[PDB]
Amino acid sequence: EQVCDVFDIYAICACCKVESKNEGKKNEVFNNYTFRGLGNKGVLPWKCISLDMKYFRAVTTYVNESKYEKLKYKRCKYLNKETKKLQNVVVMGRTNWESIPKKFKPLSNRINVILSRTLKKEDFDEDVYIINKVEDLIVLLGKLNYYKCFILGGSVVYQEFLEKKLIKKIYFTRINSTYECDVFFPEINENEYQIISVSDVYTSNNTTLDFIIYKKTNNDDEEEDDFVYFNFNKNSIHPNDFQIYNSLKYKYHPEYQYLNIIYDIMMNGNKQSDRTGVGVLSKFGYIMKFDLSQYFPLLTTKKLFLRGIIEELLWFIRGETNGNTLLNKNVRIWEANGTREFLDNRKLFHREVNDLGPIYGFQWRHFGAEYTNMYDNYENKGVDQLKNIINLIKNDPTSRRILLCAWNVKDLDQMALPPCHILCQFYVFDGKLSCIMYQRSCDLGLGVPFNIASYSIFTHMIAQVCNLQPAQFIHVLGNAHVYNNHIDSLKIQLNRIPYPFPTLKLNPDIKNIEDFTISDFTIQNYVHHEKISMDMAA
Amino acid sequence: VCDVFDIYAICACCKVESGNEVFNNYTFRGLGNKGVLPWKCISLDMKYFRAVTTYVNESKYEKLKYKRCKYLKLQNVVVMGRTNWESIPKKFKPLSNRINVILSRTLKKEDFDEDVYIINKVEDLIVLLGKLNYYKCFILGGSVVYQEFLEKKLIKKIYFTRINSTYECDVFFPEINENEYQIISVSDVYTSNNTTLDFIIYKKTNNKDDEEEDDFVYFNFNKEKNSIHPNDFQIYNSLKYKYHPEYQYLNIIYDIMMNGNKQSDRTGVGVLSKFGYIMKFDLSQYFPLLTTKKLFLRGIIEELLWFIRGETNGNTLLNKNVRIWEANGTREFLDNRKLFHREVNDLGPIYGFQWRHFGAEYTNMYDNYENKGVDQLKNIINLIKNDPTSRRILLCAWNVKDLDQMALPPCHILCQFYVFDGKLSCIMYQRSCDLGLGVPFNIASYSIFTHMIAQVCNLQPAQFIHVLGNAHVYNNHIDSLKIQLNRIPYPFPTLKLNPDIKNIEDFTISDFTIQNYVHHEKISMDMAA
Ligand SMILES: NC(=O)C1=CN([C@@H]2O[C@H](COP(=O)(O)OP(=O)(O)OC[C@H]3O[C@@H](n4cnc5c(N)ncnc54)[C@H](OP(=O)(O)O)[C@@H]3O)[C@@H](O)[C@H]2O)C=CC1
Ligand SMILES: NC(=O)C1=CN([C@@H]2O[C@H](COP(=O)(O)OP(=O)(O)OC[C@H]3O[C@@H](n4cnc5c(N)ncnc54)[C@H](OP(=O)(O)O)[C@@H]3O)[C@@H](O)[C@H]2O)C=CC1
Ligand SMILES: Cc1nc(N)nc(N)c1OCCCOc1cc(Cl)c(Cl)cc1Cl
Ligand SMILES: Cc1nc(N)nc(N)c1OCCCOc1cc(Cl)c(Cl)cc1Cl
Repeated sequence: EQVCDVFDIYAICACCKVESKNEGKKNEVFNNYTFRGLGNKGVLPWKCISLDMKYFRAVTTYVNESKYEKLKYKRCKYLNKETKKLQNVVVMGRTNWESIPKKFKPLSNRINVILSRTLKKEDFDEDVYIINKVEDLIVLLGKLNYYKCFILGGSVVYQEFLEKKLIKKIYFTRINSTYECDVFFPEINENEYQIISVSDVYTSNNTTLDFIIYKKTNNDDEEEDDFVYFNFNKNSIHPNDFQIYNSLKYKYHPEYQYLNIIYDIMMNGNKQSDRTGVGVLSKFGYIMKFDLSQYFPLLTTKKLFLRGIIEELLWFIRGETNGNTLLNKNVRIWEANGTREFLDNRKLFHREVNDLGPIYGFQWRHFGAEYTNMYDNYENKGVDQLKNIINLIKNDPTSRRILLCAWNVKDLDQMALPPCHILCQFYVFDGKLSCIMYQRSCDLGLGVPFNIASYSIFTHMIAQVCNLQPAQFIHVLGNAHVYNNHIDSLKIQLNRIPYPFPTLKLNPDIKNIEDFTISDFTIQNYVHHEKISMDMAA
Repeated sequence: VCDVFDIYAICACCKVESGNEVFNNYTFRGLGNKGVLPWKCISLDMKYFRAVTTYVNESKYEKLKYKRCKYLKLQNVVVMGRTNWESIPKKFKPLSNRINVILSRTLKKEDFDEDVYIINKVEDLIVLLGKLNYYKCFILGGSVVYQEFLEKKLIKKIYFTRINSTYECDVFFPEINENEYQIISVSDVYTSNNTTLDFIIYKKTNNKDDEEEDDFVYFNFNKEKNSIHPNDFQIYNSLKYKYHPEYQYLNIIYDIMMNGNKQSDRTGVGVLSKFGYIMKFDLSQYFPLLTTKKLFLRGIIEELLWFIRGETNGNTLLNKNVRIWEANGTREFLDNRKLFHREVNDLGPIYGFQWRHFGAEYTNMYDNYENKGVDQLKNIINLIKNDPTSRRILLCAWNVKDLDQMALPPCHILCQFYVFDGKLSCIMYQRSCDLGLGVPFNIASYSIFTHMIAQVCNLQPAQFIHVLGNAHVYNNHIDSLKIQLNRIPYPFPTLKLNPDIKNIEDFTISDFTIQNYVHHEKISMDMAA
């Protein structure tokens, strides 16, 4: 029995990102050591992240009474002993202690302990224990009645507790912003500690953050029976391939909505072939939800560029169907569907190369108008859906008819291809806008991460020009499939741990949906793993 | 008394041949016929029975050995009547892995061996259970065994299989006093041997690592509603396991009632609403016709047959006493739609028109539209038979161009189909869902449609997946939904189609039969007049 398990000694910290160099930091690398800034100038690097404070307080103050008698027995056995409100103990480097504002001290409902050489009990007015050696802390825990013991930091205090192998778990807040720092959390050794849980992502005081838990690596109840009774009733891909993924206990990060779908398709999907030969695995009907008020959901388990998909979005809004516009901005999302061959194979022998036909943009601005060619002038022809939904959101917000629909049955065969994203339904409550997008056909490997981002942005754009705040983006998948030759790559991705999401900012001067331009969009604090080739062949 | 020795009954009860029929828990009471079981094989019940009576947990025994002695290879005790035993096929006797026990008089240990037990009277088993080292004790019954054991109040849990079909029977399970026992769990619904069934669990009433368990609390540090009370949902909350598919609809009602946003609507009524729910029903296992209130299906089938005809004439339905579209077809309703030049009950280019003629120009409800617009319905049928893995098998009612001409825009946006291994699944997207009156009907409708489409395409139905956009409960529906929430569902009915019908246009009202619909009594959602 080691000292850490017996005495239930844990660390808890909060780390931001810190100011590196600008010599090629458009394309920089990220890892766990990305978040490492602990202090600056004897205080915290940031003003107030109240949600972290709330977390910190709740963890360090939470005790479970019933669980104690069994810890009150474990510790006693270790020290050779037989067997008013239970409190946790918290330990602080002296400098850490000085940094805390007076009105917070001693930390309420906790047994305060302070590490110091240069100071002694006489230097303190407060109900606190002073100790001058780590060893004395162990001696003290021996004597006291407590639930858990949390090391509250000091990088010095952190360093010495890790290297003595005293920390059973690190409760770690990732603060997804950059600040000046002079003090840093020790680099965690991946062989000594592994992440086992990952929380939801939140925003607090203008930054996203999540909370992760590292664990030390070792290298009534009648109704519990009823559960077994009621449980009395394909692809054998290999366990080990999901070592990391399957080791996590809590996968609460929103990116897991995506990743669990992949997992599900890999384990349970249906083997099917296209009329061609390319094999997929597929399943029918999934849903993901995303809280746009808390983060922007750009996947972090691989790198995504957003310029293209933003250009495509602006191109939809202008009602364009001319692929050349996109190619001239070096965006090739639609190149393949615009070739002479692709159009001929679509029986559009009379369609000019890159004239995509009555697709999205056209349906959004001119539904029902007779498509001629990509250069025609369609103004006041067809139904301006975009305008009407913006008008409904503004003037009739309780409407259950706020739908934007790409799927024009009549023009389907004239489109280079039918829309993958069928429709958008909007919802308004309490000055907040939510949006369901229904997608009939979903390539999970490449399509889906881009599609989540596109419609997230669109919700922001619509909300803003209607003076509302974005709320939920809800993505419905009909035929959801993975390409067989993406399997190895998705395997890799599925074992990366997500990072806290970035945030999206829109120029606030833009007040009509038609008036956005590319430089009106900024992603801030995109932290992400390395880019992946989905087929390992190119 | 019973709490200590862990004595439970386990049964299976079908419905009995009875010359308005009322349903309650007593509806399921058929135990046996001619000294045999009323039904032939029901293989899933035999699997449940074997699994429950055999299963043991050794790491939970010490707690019970502690309990029993104080008061004074681990297996379970199984107890039956003589008649009961003399009907089990010998190739199953002795009951593999179970302390076999018989409660008889006429015979004793002078006939059969000592490894198998035989006992004298009711309170000659308790005595025999001190002597014994066993997990739990199951009364496999026989009518009188059950009877006398419930009589003496020696039963803690009844594990009760509801067989949702009717057979001739000579013996019945006794009435269970619902003041003495209550249901705390209800399972998923299943099809076995041409019948649906579920498994419920009765409980006697009380009427006088841990590392990660903490970590769970932390992740909850930030957790967060409406003027609905707790004690009104007594029965609903007092259930531990709610695996019956009907809870997919009821849980949504609960969620909107607890967490719904207050809104006043189109007319000024009051609704609670949320946005985005999903439900899934396994059509190969049952027909999802709600059981916690009475539903009628003639009208909705006629609406569907009307849609398939491509009809937009509301008078066709009114002449059959299908009044679903009545209010939408009145002079006054259409004038308020700015449809001053539309004949009454001419609903415009709605569903039928869209499914058979999307894109054609609408004139009036009497015109001939033959070969005008796209026949979506014909097209999706061809895709299903000839290109089953297509991801474009969709039937879309929402014609943006025609919306304003419709009496009202479709509540039911679209249907997507999916085919794999001879089976057909369907997703229906619904933009606006009146959870109280509308959605129970909507579920039945597209379920039936999915059957119709599968059959004409030579496939088996698989899943109906209902996606809900704006999901709302009417405020004046609240009291009734509360009553409904505390009702326990019954096993679902089945839908039979006439197997002769092989083309989508050939169905008639007489080609549809609902079987074994067991249901609670009718509720009026608006409890006013
Ligand atoms: N964001 C976060 O999660 C956290 C941030 N912080 C920040 O970090 C900074 C402080 O970190 P740091 O400079 O490392 O200071 P520390 O809190 O680590 O304090 C170090 C001091 O504590 C005492 N001490 C440490 N180890 C021993 C030992 N075992 N025996 C006796 N005394 C010991 C000594 O006190 P003495 O000088 O009296 O001899 C030493 O100088 C501040 O900016 C603070 O705001 C702190 C905690 C958490
Ligand atoms: N569907 C289901 O869940 C089940 C159905 N069954 C069916 O039930 C039918 C049998 O029911 P039924 O005959 O009414 O009941 P039993 O099978 O329990 O048979 C009753 C017999 O048990 C003995 N017995 C009853 N009370 C006592 C007592 N106080 N002390 C000692 N012995 C007693 C008597 O046998 P003796 O002559 O020796 O005195 C009596 O004749 C069968 O057809 C069987 O298939 C059986 C179990 C479960
Ligand atoms: C803030 C924090 N957050 C996390 N997740 N872990 C910590 N150890 C931590 O530090 C706890 C000790 C410092 O406490 C404070 C410091 C300052 Cl500067 C202020 Cl203003 C308030 C408190 Cl409580
Ligand atoms: C089958 C069953 N299922 C449940 N759920 N409970 C029972 N008591 C039960 O009866 C078990 C005792 C009767 O057993 C049999 C009777 C006949 Cl007739 C045959 Cl063929 C086979 C068995 Cl096992």
